[PDB]
Amino acid sequence: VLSEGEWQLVLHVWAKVEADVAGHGQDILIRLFKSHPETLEKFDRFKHLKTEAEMKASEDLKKHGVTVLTALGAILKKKGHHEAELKPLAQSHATKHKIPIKYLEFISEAIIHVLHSRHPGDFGADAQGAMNKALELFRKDIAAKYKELGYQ
Ligand code: HEM
Repeated sequence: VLSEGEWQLVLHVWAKVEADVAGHGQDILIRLFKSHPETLEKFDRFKHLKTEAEMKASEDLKKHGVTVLTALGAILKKKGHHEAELKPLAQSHATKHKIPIKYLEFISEAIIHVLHSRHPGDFGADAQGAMNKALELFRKDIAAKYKELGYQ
């Protein structure tokens, strides 16, 4: 639904992220667990992490964070043509994990916040606008996909 130029802005940031997938990954997750602790319960496995440092220190978490961004990155470089990629994600989050759409709104926030913190000079209004939109297209697609699975 985005213009060619918005894609480029999106992808232009994405390239910075990609220079430190793991580091972004951790800030991203950690912010989420921090701004909305409830999301933390969906992780049977990270739920025992009581502090920031402890989160910062977890190999597992960090690993998990590369996984999330890898997948996310894969969709974004499809510039809207991402059915293939999107489908498998929706099935499990809908089926296995049960992540409500609100939860996606939360991670979406966490994303934009980390990028803005790390990449100011590359993350202005238009570029921040472009990323938002991108995150909305993904979330929209995901939601339809959820219903079709009989989730929401
Ligand atoms: C950008 C949005 C998201 C993307 C790209 C994403 C991506 C992934 C990927 C690629 C996996 C690996 C295998 C799987 O599909 O089960 C995963 C697993 C998982 N995701 Fe997400 N995720 C996102 C958002 C979330 C959110 C917001 C939550 C909960 C608040 C969540 C909960 C989980 C959990 C619990 C698992 C399995 C963890 C494990 O391996 O133990 N996901 N996610």
